[PDB]
Amino acid sequence: TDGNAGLLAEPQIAMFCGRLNMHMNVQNGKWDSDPSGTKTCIDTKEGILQYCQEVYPELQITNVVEANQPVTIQNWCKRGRKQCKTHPHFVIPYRCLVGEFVSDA
Repeated sequence: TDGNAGLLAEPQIAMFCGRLNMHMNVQNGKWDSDPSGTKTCIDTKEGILQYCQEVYPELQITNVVEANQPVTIQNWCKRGRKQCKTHPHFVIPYRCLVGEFVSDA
């Protein structure tokens, strides 16, 4: 039965102003557009953390950081996940960092 956790992609978000935010589909490794069909680029770190939590509600995301590598992404969409174009844009995505909760006195 021996495992391969690496078959799951890392949770991350990517932004390009003028288009809906993208995020990594953990299960299939593809970049998908915004689940609500409405969210566009975010200009605060706190907003990006909130967005990670919205897209990955069960992952215990507690922090975010820019990824090491720039990434090319196709299929950016407008509101409603409409007028999706194959035109590529490269951006630096943000990794959604899973937190390990511990107890305090």
